[PDB]
Amino acid sequence: HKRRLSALGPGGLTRERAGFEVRDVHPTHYGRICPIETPEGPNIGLINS
DNA sequence: AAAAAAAGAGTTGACACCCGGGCGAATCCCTGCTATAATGGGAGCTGTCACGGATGC
Repeated sequence: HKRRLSALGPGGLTRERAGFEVRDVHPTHYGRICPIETPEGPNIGLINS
């Protein structure tokens, strides 16, 4: 829970304003952001660690 | 074979009292008055579309 990287808050894209590109995984996350730990709820692809 | 009374009613004075209405007293709310010089304002998006409609020359 301490190694979490959220994308919301005061200055972040709202869940309704996320879209499809923000939730998608980018090929630069190799070794910097694990694309396997993410909540399977509505805010998918925004709480990656 | 007869014939009157503890209850059952019915009151009659005799307190005990319990909020109500005043008499106070103690204390709240309003309103105005202060005299050196005061002179234009701080967030907020901005990382969804798409449609469906309202103004303009």
